[PDB]
Amino acid sequence: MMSIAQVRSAGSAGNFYTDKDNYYVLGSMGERWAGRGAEQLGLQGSVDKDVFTRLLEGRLPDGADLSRMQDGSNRHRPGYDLTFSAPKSVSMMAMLGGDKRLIDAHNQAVDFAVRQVEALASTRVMTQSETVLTGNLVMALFNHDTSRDQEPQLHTHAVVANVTQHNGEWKTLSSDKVGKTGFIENVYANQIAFGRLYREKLKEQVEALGYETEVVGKHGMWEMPGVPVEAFSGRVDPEIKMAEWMQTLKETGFDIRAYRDAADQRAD
Ligand SMILES: [Mg+2]
Repeated sequence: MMSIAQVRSAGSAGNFYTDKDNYYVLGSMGERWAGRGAEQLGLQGSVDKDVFTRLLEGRLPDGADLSRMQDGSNRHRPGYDLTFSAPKSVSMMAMLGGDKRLIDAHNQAVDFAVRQVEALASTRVMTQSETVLTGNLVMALFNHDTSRDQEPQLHTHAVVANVTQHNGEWKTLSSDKVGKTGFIENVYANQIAFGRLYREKLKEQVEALGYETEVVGKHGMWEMPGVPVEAFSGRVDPEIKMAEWMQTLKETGFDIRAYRDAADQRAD
């Protein structure tokens, strides 16, 4: 699925989205920019914490500045956090099964979704105020491993900077409580499709890897047949959590190595 939340605040977000703890299992962030708006800014590859924060503050590298300092605070909304999560079976197989391919898959899927999300990118202008599309967003996608559940959760944080290039000028993103014509309003009104779109592209890449899938919930919600999913349901130091995880799995008798070869053969 794809959770939707508003970023707390430059500093706040900065350290959070990169706190190595949120990704100790993975060992890496995987952070890369995204969006026509990001490539249009020369932003490519890894993410510079500072660039990211300034970006959240509303200061682009382009030189444009949408920050509105008012007695210490900034009245410029940072952006929106789109979190795409991977089915327990996969998150597990990806981080505890030693099959990095599944992580790549996860990424690719998010990318395939994030675009469609980008398409809805809009801005406001009057003539009366109206919402005109743009087709671009600036983004920073980070990968985290655990969840509030303290369970493996290969999930990416698609942080959409609250800026959009329209007619040259960098204006803020379309907001509109009323007519729900705002970019974010359309995001809310497509969460299932986009969450499904992300899962759809993943169930295809995984199956091409030789893995099978099964429906477990509505709108798609599937899981990899046979993964001890349940051994991580019903509910410090990252390292202590890792070991725990490793231990909890060995005490299931699942044959990670075999389940893998099982697939390698089934496709190849
Ligand atoms: Mg997180």
